[PDB]
Amino acid sequence: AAKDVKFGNDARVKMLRGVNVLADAVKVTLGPKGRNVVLDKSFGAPTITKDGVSVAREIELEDKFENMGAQMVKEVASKANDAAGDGTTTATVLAQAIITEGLKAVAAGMNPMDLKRGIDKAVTAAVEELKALSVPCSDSKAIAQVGTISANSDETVGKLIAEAMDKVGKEGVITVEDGTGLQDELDVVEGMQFDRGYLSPYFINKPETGAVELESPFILLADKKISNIREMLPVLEAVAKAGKPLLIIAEDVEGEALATLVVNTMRGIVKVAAVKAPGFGDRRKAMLQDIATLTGGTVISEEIGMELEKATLEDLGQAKRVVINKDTTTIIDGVGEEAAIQGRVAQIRQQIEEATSDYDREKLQERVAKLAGGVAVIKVGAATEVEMKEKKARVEDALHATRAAVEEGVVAGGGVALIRVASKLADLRGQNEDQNVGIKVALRAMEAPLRQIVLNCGEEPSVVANTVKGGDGNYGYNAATEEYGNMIDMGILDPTKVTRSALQYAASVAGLMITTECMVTDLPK
Amino acid sequence: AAKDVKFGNDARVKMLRGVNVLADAVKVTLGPKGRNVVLDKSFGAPTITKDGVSVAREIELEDKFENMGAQMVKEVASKANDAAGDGTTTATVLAQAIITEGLKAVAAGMNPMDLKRGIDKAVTAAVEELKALSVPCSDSKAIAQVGTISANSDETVGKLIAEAMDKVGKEGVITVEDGTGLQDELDVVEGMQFDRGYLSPYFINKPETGAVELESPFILLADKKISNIREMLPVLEAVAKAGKPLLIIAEDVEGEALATLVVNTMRGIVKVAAVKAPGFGDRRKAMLQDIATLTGGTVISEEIGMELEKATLEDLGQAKRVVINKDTTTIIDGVGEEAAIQGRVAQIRQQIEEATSDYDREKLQERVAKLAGGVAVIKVGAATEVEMKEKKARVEDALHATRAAVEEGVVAGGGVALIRVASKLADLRGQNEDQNVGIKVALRAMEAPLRQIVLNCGEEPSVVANTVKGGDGNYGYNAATEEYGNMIDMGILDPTKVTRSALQYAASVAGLMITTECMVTDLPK
Amino acid sequence: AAKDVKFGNDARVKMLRGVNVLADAVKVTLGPKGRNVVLDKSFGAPTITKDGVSVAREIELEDKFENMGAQMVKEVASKANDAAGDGTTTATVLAQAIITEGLKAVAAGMNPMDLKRGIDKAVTAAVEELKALSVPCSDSKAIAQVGTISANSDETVGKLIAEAMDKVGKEGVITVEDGTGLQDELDVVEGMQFDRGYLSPYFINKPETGAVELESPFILLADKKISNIREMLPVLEAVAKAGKPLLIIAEDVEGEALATLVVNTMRGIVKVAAVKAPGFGDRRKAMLQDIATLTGGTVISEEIGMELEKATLEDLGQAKRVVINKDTTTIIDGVGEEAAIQGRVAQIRQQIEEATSDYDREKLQERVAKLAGGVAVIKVGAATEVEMKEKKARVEDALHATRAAVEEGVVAGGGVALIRVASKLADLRGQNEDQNVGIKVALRAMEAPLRQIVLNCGEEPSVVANTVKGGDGNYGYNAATEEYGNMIDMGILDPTKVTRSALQYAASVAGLMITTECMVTDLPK
Ligand SMILES: Nc1ncnc2c1ncn2[C@@H]1O[C@H](COP(=O)(O)OP(=O)(O)O)[C@@H](O)[C@H]1O
Ligand SMILES: Nc1ncnc2c1ncn2[C@@H]1O[C@H](COP(=O)(O)OP(=O)(O)O)[C@@H](O)[C@H]1O
Ligand SMILES: Nc1ncnc2c1ncn2[C@@H]1O[C@H](COP(=O)(O)OP(=O)(O)O)[C@@H](O)[C@H]1O
Ligand SMILES: [K+]
Ligand SMILES: [K+]
Ligand SMILES: [K+]
Ligand SMILES: [Mg+2]
Ligand SMILES: [Mg+2]
Ligand SMILES: [Mg+2]
Repeated sequence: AAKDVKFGNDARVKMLRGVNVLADAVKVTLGPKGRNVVLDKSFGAPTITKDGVSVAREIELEDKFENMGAQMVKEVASKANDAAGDGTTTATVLAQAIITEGLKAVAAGMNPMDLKRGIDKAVTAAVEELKALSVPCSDSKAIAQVGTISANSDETVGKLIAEAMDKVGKEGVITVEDGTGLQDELDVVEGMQFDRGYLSPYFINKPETGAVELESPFILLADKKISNIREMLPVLEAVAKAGKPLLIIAEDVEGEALATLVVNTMRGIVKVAAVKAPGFGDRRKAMLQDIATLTGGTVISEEIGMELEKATLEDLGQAKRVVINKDTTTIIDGVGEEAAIQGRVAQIRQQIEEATSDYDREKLQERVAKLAGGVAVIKVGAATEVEMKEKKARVEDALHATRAAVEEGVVAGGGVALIRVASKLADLRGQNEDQNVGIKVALRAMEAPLRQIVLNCGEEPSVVANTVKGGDGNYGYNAATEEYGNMIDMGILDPTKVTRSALQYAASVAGLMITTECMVTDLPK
Repeated sequence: AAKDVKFGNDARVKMLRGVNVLADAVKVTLGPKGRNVVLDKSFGAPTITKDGVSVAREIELEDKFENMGAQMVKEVASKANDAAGDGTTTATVLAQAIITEGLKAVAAGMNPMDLKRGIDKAVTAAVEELKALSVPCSDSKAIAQVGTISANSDETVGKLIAEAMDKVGKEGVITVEDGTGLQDELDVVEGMQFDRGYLSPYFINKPETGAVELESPFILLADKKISNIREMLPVLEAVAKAGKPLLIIAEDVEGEALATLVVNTMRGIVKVAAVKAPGFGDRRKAMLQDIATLTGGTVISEEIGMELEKATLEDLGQAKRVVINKDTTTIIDGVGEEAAIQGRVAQIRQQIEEATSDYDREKLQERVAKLAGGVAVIKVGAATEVEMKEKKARVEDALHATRAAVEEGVVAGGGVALIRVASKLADLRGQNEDQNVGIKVALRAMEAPLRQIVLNCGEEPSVVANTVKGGDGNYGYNAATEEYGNMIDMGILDPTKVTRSALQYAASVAGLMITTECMVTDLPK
Repeated sequence: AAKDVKFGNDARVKMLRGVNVLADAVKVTLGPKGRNVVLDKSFGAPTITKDGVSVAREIELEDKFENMGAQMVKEVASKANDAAGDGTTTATVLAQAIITEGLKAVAAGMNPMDLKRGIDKAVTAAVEELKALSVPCSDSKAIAQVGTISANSDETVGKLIAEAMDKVGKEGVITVEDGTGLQDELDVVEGMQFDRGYLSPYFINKPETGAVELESPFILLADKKISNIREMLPVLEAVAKAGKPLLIIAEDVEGEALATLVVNTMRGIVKVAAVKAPGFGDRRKAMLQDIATLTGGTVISEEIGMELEKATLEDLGQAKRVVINKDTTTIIDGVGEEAAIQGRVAQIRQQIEEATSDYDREKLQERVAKLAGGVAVIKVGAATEVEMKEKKARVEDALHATRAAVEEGVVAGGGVALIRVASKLADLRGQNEDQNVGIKVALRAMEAPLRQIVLNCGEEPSVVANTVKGGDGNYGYNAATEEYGNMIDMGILDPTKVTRSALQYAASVAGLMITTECMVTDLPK
């Protein structure tokens, strides 16, 4: 259709309008005392919320240019959260401020690339300063403590995290599940976690966690591309009985087979999940055979001349639970017999011993760790169902943030480590006087998280940031209690990965936003 | 229906509005440091691009005549890229400059024909100057260097290309495929490349490459016109089993059979591709018999009285891989047995010895080249899949640019070769005061590529081109590094074919652009 | 429904508006250097053309009456082209000019019949002078020269055409077909050409030629009216096998059978062509029997009482090729055996010897000439198929123009012959001052073809016509090469039939609407 074409600043003004609408509706919730937003529903009582994510998801703009600006900020804030694990509203504040400063520098008629260079060098130096302020969180004590902070001072969650850390390793596979009574059960079973997510988005059945969860599902151990549903009618019909789900793990499942499987899923005939087989080429068949060994199934490949029409449930591997994430399929307690798994582990271990290549050594180490270390199974015990589910979700959140704490340490939260970075980087100067202003674009806009936190708390952002500036290291301000101090002591920590990803993605979107010289959109007809 | 009939410069101005919208949205991305253009998507995250082609694709104008000008200029820029292999945004800039100058010359009330003559003679002399400055790139070292430069300083791609042309000749068939692990495998198999593409656009299944690729496909060696589906149904039914594709290599497939095949394709019943038999008349059946020999098939001709109703899989030829381009079907590793290949090669070599006509002699040489020279197969190996695919794409791009470099040599890139040409053609005069203007219309577009490149780089284009002029030969200005020097020294090269085709098609669109005295289009109701 | 009734000059102004729009869009392309017309397309790059016919075709006007004027002026231009063989733009210019001044004179109030009389007498004297100026092209030398000139300096085409007239006679049936290699093959086979075209437009399978072409077709030799499909189903079922088309050469086919056959054609079940039997009454039966003997078929007539239900392929006649034009069906190499053809020729020859009526004997000579002279087959040989097709098209064009030259001689081309005629007819006086103005209206438009040719060539029409007038006989001006001289020397020839038909049809349409005093159209709701 006919396109509405814009160039440079006419794009930038409306994109920044989208930026500012999104961030203004979002940031009113930043911090422990965020303000209320009443997001309408088509019927009945609406929802009053104090979270930036919730308001952000309900922000849409009828104008396409403002919509593009809002979306490009929203997706990059999501990127910051994803590489971060937290700080979506913090990342939104960072993004809006840095983007606004960069664009307003641009609209003066001044070089976009020099602003991008200055902001980039500022954010690199800020990452360096945050890393210097980063105190590592690697031992089990700091793991549990950060698990409490991320779980809102919930100590039992930190204990479960550390116990899984000790059982399957901190890099090991950890899953938290439903319990039976009031007892929290953590145990290690023969499992795996290979980086292969759902092939089609319609296979997800649990919106609460956003992962594919199946109870006693058969897994399709097919080492070939799936091209005809006719290969699946016997298998699908066999799975249809007894009310048990099916997992598809294969080289690839083509379009019509995916469509038929998805149709069978919403229509309630057969519940089936499809993910790609881990690895590719030579490694894919080996890892699929490892999956078969851990799950007690048979790999179906055209190399052995095995056809999917002549595929029964025995060839399909079986597990107690299989968890499929966005890009990860975790098979928990595969019914593959223990001695079979251990014999496969030993065989690939002699493969390690015969591995004369460093890449072969590393891939075989990964394979043995995944096949033998198993998965950490956490069961949530509670009196009723709701508290069980909510504490499971809290365990998930604390695990996610503690993983970032392990990866990169923690810094004093509440934006005060960012105030440290602003205080420490007052000396940064760029290759151009245009680059210099780009540096202070990232610097002042990085004390903005604390400032919006305190503003939402109803207190004064400026005196808080200034008093933190008077302090040093991890000295800061407790916004919930409206009291200053070092928030290592008063338990306000943001993992260094969180803030680093937030600032880096704010810089990335700002730099992409600076050098935007043309715009195209559809006509609003 | 009712038509919008216009004339002359009233057409030309809407033409030029289309030209200028296209070029303004496109050229902001020209050069190594192109600026960001954010292309709207109807949903979610928009697309931020720094490539002129991507922006040109999303340029549409609601008015009929502006979209008319934009479409013909976009098409001619595509022409320049196709006869060029690169410089799509460069060709767009050149076309915009020459088109605008010629149209503004016409609207003054002065003859289109003499502008055509002057522009044509200027562009001929400019091609002459570019050829004179062109340094041949035909030895292996310059081939590798140019493939490296076009592959963005990637030597291994150029080395694979050089090995492929060492194995099958530089005129031989070079193909790149997926590998198993991380190794680059180069080998030669029994295959051919005949200039016959897909019969219908809906047979393409890989939008990334825009070619029809099938794994172990059966080919329909029918030396007859295809008119009734009743001849085709048994073949399609036989192909339906085992999930293998089908290729149709015949004289012609009529509308209804092709439509039925296309229906089968999107319905997913049978994946079938149809291509025309190479050659025509007497040579077509001989080349089809060669295809059968290399694919181990049987030619089905009405001359021998063979019908497609009685056509089984045995009569169909088989190859490991068959690649169908836009106008080229390349058979790779046809199962036609090697001794059969050598026997057919010996027979056609005897025909070479018995060839008494130069046309028949050259047809026999091209047939022996296709049959026995084989195809060069380059496998791209990588640790993962995404980098595997991007390395394959970079190999394709370096192949495309290196082929042009071999064909016509290379010139100092960055737009400085055209600056050389413009400086050397300051002496050119036309046969008229008007024809002098036509020359200056063509000549002044020469610095425009460099100038847009440097402007997009955020730097000044003017004394850049001026210092290029002060320099000699290949001296110029490095745009990405913001430095001066020599392209042959600092490695910014553009094939002579690229720039020659860009300039020639800019001239051609200018000539058609100038001399148009009437319009027809539908009413905008 | 309600009608919009209009009278006289208010009709003539809408006439002339359509006339002038059509011709102004058409004539910008007249001559060897016609200007471009970018016919804006619905999608993609628009169509750029330098032909008056092409611009004429897409000239449609939203108002009923302006489109009306465009419609009959386009009609008359096509009429002059068809009765001419060339000069669609010349006819358009002449029609527009004579219509314009005739309609203006009528709107001035001067008599319609006297304007018509003066214009008619001017144009008949113009035809007289053009005939006097026409130099005949009857010799094989002039035939070859005219074929070369009309084929744009191609002597090989002229030689092939001359050989065709030398082998089958210039009144014989000449058809050009596809070649096998590079050899131009001329041969004679057994066929007739009878002035009977396809019954329905939907049977045409070659839009490029606008004639129904069938390869080895069965022909239905039914000497009866076809009203019920129930007689036609068995014939269609028999023809459907082996993928061969059917020709219906019958007395009459009513609506139901024809519609069923047409539906069968677009549905792609059976390709069917229907042609009326040549002649009427008694002669139709004899000519159908001649066709049967030519194709080895059997006449199916109700007089013998044989029906189409029991009509098999044996009763159907067979020919190697049957060409069905708009009002002509040419059967080429009918499989009717040569001795049968010669026996029928001898029988019709003795009928000639027994003929006692001049009309009867003339029909007898027509029958013997068509049956025994056969059809001439010319094969176009070329290295590639596309150049083969364009050479075949140029052969057809040179054939038509040479036939026109043989029919009415040749005149000095470039539009100088009408200049000669206008110079010679300056003395022509009418029966009235109105008829003198009627004479002057046709006289002045004579130089308009040359003037438009030279204008589009970018040169000076006035000085060209002046130097033509200063010269004598065939002295003129080369518009493409920008040179004066004798047109016979520079090989610029137009058939006298072309210009005569153009001017005569221009006068016809002008005088027709000159005498128009009422007009009705439908309301534009
Ligand atoms: N009591 C507190 N004092 C100071 N800062 C706090 C306090 N509680 C939370 N914060 C800070 O506020 C931020 C939380 O903001 P929030 O509204 O949760 O946005 P998001 O959901 O995107 O993280 C964290 O980065 C944290 O450092
Ligand atoms: N470092 C550099 N210095 C000077 N010129 C460069 C440099 N890098 C690329 N170029 C020039 O920029 C052009 C690339 O422009 P590009 O954006 O790719 O347009 P297109 O896609 O139409 O080729 C090339 O012709 C090359 O000569
Ligand atoms: N070199 C030339 N010099 C003068 N007249 C020419 C030359 N070439 C072609 N012509 C004239 O131009 C006319 C061609 O017009 P054309 O565009 O074919 O109109 P149409 O399609 O209606 O015949 C011919 O009648 C011929 O007399
Ligand atoms: K909050
Ligand atoms: K670029
Ligand atoms: K023309
Ligand atoms: Mg948070
Ligand atoms: Mg390029
Ligand atoms: Mg003509």
